[PDB]
Amino acid sequence: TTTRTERNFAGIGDVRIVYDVWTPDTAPQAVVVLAHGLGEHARRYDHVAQRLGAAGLVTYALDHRGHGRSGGARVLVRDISEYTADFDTLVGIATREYPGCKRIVLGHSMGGGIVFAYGVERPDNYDLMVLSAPAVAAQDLVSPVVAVAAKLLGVVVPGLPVQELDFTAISRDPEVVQAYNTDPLVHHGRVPAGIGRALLQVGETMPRRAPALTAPLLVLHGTDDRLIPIEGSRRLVECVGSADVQLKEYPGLYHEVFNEPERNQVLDDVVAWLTERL
Repeated sequence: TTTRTERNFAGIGDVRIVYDVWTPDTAPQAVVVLAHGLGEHARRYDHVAQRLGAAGLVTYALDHRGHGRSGGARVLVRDISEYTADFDTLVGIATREYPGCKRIVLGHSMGGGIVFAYGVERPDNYDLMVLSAPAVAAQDLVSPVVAVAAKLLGVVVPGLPVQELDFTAISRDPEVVQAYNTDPLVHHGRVPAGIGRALLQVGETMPRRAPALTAPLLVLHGTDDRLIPIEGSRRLVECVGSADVQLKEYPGLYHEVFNEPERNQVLDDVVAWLTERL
């Protein structure tokens, strides 16, 4: 049994950041710091924390600024460092609360871009990294027109919409799409210029930032992901410095491998990979 506690901290700019702490009834084996993606929130991850908790892992999961229960204007960010600062604050909380535990940083989609960016900025500050369909090559996802728009407007007008998103691509389970579409806490609008620029910051410098990743890395990616082409992940595992790196491709899964029908196998793979590296 894994028990959820809700807490908050002051993120950068005094924005109120809400986060969950999931704690199991076994001696802590490691802490997991988890970053969700664009327009969603940490309560879309209840089942991931419960499965991690069954392996004795304590999961910390924040609602990014502008998401979920956290403060700030919805999906507003002006620089990638806003997201990574707040992620770093939560890493510190978990580090002070469970010293002597290994530290796993886990991120999906935009959260995967945030965790990669954090990781190359602080290569020595975590032990294991796990990325679900990481958004590390957004420049391959937007047109040249969208790219210049985001790069020129993302600091002055970070809420300006630049890019539509196909939400039916997040999962091939209709119930998952429907649950996303009816969630009053998720973003149903377009991709804003702010997040676009912030993700472009990550993508443009990924090939030379990545050799600074030394810690072990696991990447998960569905082959039918039409939100983030799997090719991006293949390219990332070639650029990372880490010798212990694997890409697990799941044939036929859509973008959110953790919400797909096969999610229990995906999570079984994650738990196995993590458990044997503690």
